Amino acid sequence: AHHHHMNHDQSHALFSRAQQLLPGGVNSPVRAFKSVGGEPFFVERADGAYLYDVDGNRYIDYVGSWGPMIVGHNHPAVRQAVKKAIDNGLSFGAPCAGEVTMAETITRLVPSCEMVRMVNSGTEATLSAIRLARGATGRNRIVKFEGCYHGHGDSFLVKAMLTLGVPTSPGVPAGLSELTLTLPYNDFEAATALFEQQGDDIAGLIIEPVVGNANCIPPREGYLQHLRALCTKHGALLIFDEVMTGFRVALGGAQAHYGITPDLTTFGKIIGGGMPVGAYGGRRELMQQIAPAGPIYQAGTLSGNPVAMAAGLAMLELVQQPGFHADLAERTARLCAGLEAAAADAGVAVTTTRVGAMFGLFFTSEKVETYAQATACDIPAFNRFFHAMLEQGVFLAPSAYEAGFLSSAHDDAVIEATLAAARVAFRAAK
Amino acid sequence: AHHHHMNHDQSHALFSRAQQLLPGGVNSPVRAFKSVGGEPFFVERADGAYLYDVDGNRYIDYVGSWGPMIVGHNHPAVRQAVKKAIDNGLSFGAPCAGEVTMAETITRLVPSCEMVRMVNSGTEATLSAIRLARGATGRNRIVKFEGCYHGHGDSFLVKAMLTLGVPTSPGVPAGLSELTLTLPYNDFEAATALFEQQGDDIAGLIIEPVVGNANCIPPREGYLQHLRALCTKHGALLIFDEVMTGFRVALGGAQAHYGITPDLTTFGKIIGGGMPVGAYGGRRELMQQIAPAGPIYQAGTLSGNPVAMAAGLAMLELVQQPGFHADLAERTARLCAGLEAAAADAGVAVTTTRVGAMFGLFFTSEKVETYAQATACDIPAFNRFFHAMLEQGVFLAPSAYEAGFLSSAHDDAVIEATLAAARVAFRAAK
Ligand SMILES: Cc1ncc(COP(=O)(O)O)c(C=O)c1O
Ligand SMILES: Cc1ncc(COP(=O)(O)O)c(C=O)c1O
Repeated sequence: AHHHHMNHDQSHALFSRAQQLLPGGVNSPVRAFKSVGGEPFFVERADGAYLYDVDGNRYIDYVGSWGPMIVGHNHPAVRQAVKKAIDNGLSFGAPCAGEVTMAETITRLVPSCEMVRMVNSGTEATLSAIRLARGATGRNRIVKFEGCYHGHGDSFLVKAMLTLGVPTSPGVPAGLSELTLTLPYNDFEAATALFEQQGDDIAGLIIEPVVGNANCIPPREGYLQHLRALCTKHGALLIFDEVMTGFRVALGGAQAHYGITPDLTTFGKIIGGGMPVGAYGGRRELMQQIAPAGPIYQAGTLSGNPVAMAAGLAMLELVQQPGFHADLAERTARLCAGLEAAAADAGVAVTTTRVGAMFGLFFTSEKVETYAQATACDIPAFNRFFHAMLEQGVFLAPSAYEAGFLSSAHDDAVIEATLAAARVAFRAAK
Repeated sequence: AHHHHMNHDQSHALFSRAQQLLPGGVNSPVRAFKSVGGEPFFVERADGAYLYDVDGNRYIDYVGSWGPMIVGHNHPAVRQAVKKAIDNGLSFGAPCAGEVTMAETITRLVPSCEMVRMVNSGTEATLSAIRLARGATGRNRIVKFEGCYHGHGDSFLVKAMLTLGVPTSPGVPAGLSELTLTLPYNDFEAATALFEQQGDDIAGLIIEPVVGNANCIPPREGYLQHLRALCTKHGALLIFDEVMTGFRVALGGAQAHYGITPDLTTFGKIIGGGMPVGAYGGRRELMQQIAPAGPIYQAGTLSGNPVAMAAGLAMLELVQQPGFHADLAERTARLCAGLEAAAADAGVAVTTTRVGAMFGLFFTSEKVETYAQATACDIPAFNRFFHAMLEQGVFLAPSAYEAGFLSSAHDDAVIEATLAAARVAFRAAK
């Protein structure tokens, strides 16, 4: 780091300027560190397992740009593919071959998708998917789950006789909010009751098949199968939001891992290799409702752009190498076990969850299966642990409500260094 | 081209595969060529004034990837900036200095913006801006104009006692559609009447200050001033959608060119240098309603990403060079005059419009000021002209309802070659 005497002078100067120019000094709320306290650091560059801030501090990174960097940051094969594409021009406004190869790859790896449509973010993917579900079924109501996050389309900015939704943000019309119904994740009986009451009127049910936006909460055995059965029984479309789980929980996503066939899936993150890229897909007959094949309108001027296709295709090639996910799932297990041991040694109660290359650390003695258990955790203790880990050179997600991520750049020495850091940081946070 | 005996064999093979994998074979509807007939070509690369298709055919390009390429395709300064950024990693998930520099640049060049927020598309920018207008005013109704296009947020997918909106797409809830009111562009009296009837309930009025999505239709003298006066009188926010006009009509946008101060502006296209990038901005007090500074929620995982910031900043530097827009405005005038002369020589009635580096060609004898005049044009004659121009090696927007674009790569010989092409193509299309 620039100072020898965790100096954050350069980040502080940038953040002070940013606060005058961007709401909260950031372009996405979580970046402002308001959940953990303090000020964020500004990043100079990222490479392998590491972030390097503008003050010269290096952090082992378990955020991975929020999921895309499953092969680590700045992977040379992804960088080479991107550099090659840049020489052809950054955007065309017309089709390119990379869009066909991308569609071939997603549909082959996630066969519930016979057809896909690229967009520019997870927000665009999910707002398109629910419009497709409404337009294909002729119904208005959408079911989502408390603790899941799908982006900021207005129909998602809603909370719970008929349990009509109410907005969670100003600027979201009340009438529209009534059409979004919210269930508790992992609650079999609540899902059954809602479909018994109004299943005929539900266009679609959207879920993170493994929750990542209330920390990492895996589904109970049979739970996703239960939701699939309710949707099929009642004529609603099952929408898996695999923006985070896709290509990360398993090569074929959470739907492969748990053996579910959704009607629609949304994708993002890994499929863009680090660049802005979303997608939605499903059976051909359903997807042919989308313009210009059918009447349901959705468009995007920069969608399918060639640099993003090249970056995502390079990452998708890497994740298809034999044993990729088994390796990362073991590394994730190793990290979680080491965190539990480090916390036990310090006398701090924690538990962990994990599915493939995503994990959750929880400040509790309970095995977390529900949003209520995630929120009953010792949030101030997490906040102290986060800052103590930063001081040890490890960047965890700055929130008790965000899953963490392993990458193939987290080699044995990186994992061990993370555990050495946790051994001290749990004692700091006790 | 690969064949010596406009072969499109390679595009045809790609398009046939794409039709099985993407709705309509495309990731954005206009790309399917359904308005003009025939099949689109697939692009191999883009450079300067030219697109090169996968069959080896070169086209002088007046689409410019729909607006971003105001300095031409593959500009070496933009490419250098992007390559430098790629070496630092493609995405961080945390703030970078480029986001601060981008905000400084937009707010300096477009001073109605004291604060901005980056997003990933024009669709995200405008759906955020209308949520901000609703949340800041406590009102529900949004006014838009027939022929303007803002992206596919559900509140925009609407058509016209109280003139309650109705959806234009399945999947868009009827209740929500009633909150969007539609006026005719350039109609002073209709705007006055709507505010007299329900101005107290209008949160925001959004407009392309120069229409580009019904071909290029400039505002009548005083029209934008009239809308500004109505909004201020009634407490509604004036939202300029400058996704297309920003940095293109003038350095300071259409709002500088016509001397208007909107309450909110949306940006895109040029500000990303070819990469997926949108923004919205306005006065600080208003923008501080946006999370995490205020309660109005909007987020984006990949927003402000460093490669996109570097590409956009490189383009914004180029467009600040002395005389940039005056030069392109003259080139645009020269092209339009040459098109009029080529058409007159062929006995075909056309007129043109232009503002800065955007223009419209119309198959009519009328000076187009209204959507009704744009739609009264000879659309089949345009379609014949489009295909004849393709055959002459010129790619115009494949729609009678899209503005065209000049770039600094359209040198004198490029413009002259375009006119030589038009001299034959107007005769083909007569
Ligand atoms: C599962 C999931 N879906 C959707 C989103 C929204 O995606 P974006 O921020 O790219 O709009 C996120 C996180 O932001 C997510 O984790
Ligand atoms: C003025 C304007 N605003 C918004 C949009 C939508 O932007 P995007 O396709 O990036 O979502 C477009 C065109 O698509 C546009 O021309």
